[PDB]
Amino acid sequence: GPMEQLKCCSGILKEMFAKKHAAYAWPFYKPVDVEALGLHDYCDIIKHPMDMSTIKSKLEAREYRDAQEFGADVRLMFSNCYKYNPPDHEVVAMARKLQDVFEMRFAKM
Ligand SMILES: O=c1cc(N2CCOCC2)oc2c(-c3ccc4c(c3)OCCO4)csc12
Repeated sequence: GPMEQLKCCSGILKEMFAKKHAAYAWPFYKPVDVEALGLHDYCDIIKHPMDMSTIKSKLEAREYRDAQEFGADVRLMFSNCYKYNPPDHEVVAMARKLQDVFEMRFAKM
């Protein structure tokens, strides 16, 4: 059922926030801050920013109908990072490490 799916989405998001993953998860906790980080082209390139705290807020107000809408936002958060940055940049490697954790749990839901 859609309800149990979304309980499971909250548990996957919860694990993404856990200390175990903080070494590569920490950039994706909060919305990207273009002023504090000096990314003047960011809102030009990324038309739909996404982050873990926003996904948690959307979850906690059921904006997600099912697991697939949740997953689309998670992948959008990773896509933005892949789209915006050189593929060799540190933050891309970190997003990849976190996505491998997400996709494993998402597949086994
Ligand atoms: O796509 C991205 C591109 C980049 N950058 C910045 C540095 O390297 C060059 C370009 O930054 C981010 C971040 C991030 C980075 C640092 C933080 C942060 C968040 O939040 C808490 C304070 O420190 C998250 S996605 C992302």
